[PDB]
Amino acid sequence: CPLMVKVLDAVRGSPAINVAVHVFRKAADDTWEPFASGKTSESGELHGLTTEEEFVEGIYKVEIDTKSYWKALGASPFHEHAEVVFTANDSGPRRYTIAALLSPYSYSTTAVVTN
Amino acid sequence: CPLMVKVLDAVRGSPAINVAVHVFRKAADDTWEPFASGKTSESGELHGLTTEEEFVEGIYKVEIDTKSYWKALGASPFHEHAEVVFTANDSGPRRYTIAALLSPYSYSTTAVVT
Amino acid sequence: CPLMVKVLDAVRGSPAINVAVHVFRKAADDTWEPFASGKTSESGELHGLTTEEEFVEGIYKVEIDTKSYWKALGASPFHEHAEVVFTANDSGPRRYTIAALLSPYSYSTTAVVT
Amino acid sequence: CPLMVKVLDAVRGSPAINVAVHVFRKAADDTWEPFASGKTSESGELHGLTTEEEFVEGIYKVEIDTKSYWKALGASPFHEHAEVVFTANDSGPRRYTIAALLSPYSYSTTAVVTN
Repeated sequence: CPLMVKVLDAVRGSPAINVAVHVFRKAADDTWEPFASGKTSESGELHGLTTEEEFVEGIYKVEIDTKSYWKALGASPFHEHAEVVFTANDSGPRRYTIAALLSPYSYSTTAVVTN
Repeated sequence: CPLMVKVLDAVRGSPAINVAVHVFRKAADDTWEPFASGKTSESGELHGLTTEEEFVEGIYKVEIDTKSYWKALGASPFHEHAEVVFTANDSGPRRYTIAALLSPYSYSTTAVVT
Repeated sequence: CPLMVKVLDAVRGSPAINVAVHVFRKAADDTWEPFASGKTSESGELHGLTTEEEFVEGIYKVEIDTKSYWKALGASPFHEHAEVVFTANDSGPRRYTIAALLSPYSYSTTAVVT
Repeated sequence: CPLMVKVLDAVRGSPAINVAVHVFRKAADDTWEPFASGKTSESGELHGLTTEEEFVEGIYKVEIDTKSYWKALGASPFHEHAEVVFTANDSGPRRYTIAALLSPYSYSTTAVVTN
């Protein structure tokens, strides 16, 4: 599994469950084409998004929408979207893990490249 | 000033100077229309992007070009930019300050409204 | 002002007002000696904690009392405070700005030196 | 395993390996007594810190020192220490996971309480 995504909720302190996450790859003319997508499991992770064969170097974007989310402590009209754009490079390690921590008016994201 | 941006560098514990920032607004046909852009000052701040009249209601995307910043420092960054999409002025005018904290493999963005 | 503090509330997208902050300095016998304290303003800033002469070289601990802040808003916080320990003025005087971003179950702290 | 600790490196984008992490519990007179400690594994995690029987409600502190760390991209005289103080409550979920993301002049931490 070359690309994994982990989503956490910063106000409830739990995994972000049943959250839709989309992954796009940049096209030649600079369009974003759909690459892979799914919904986070009960541990806030999303596995089997792609395979080693399909995941080649290029520019990818991981998008997470927090609109539906939060009827928890803080709802807001902000409608924040996490947008993580990065370049997959065959030079560094093989496996990537993208983590996103969500709040109503903020979000942080990190990348852990192992193996 | 209704829309300000502030960038901090968590590697050298200083403001992020000369960073390029682009702001887009979502068009009726789902495309992203250029709205405003500029670069941060020596204090890491970017003011005067737009005015009260130009900043209408809508879905905006703020892109901070972190890759160029880290490479010009010798670092090997993971991300192309630090981005965040949000809805603004949905209930009349408000003042926004988007603040970003940067590291080679991580970043966060926060909004302070009015 | 050589030591400033700035706190932001990521839940309501505003500065964190009236937040208590304590600063300690590590004593020769490893105990933590009270150094300065105060509360953030309506802008979420705390200035005038100390002066250039009082702020000597040493290991300081800045504690932001987040629990009291979240409970007074009705939230159920995880942490007692947001804390961070660091070494200061080890190479002559410098100006520090510690900025903190708060959420009920998470927080970050960043330092901007001179 | 009631209390787990995960440490990540924000400049190298990898798990923080062989990092010493200490856990203290607050004593009656407000002293901090040693509770548990160890060194992060090759995946940046630390397991088997304590047991359900030993981990009762109270105020705990998880400390991580970044002094030795970083002969990686950015070394600094800052000598930052992550200090995560929290109260364990038997009301919320049973398992706690404390995550810490380190940088030379900054750090963020989150808590994920499950089950």
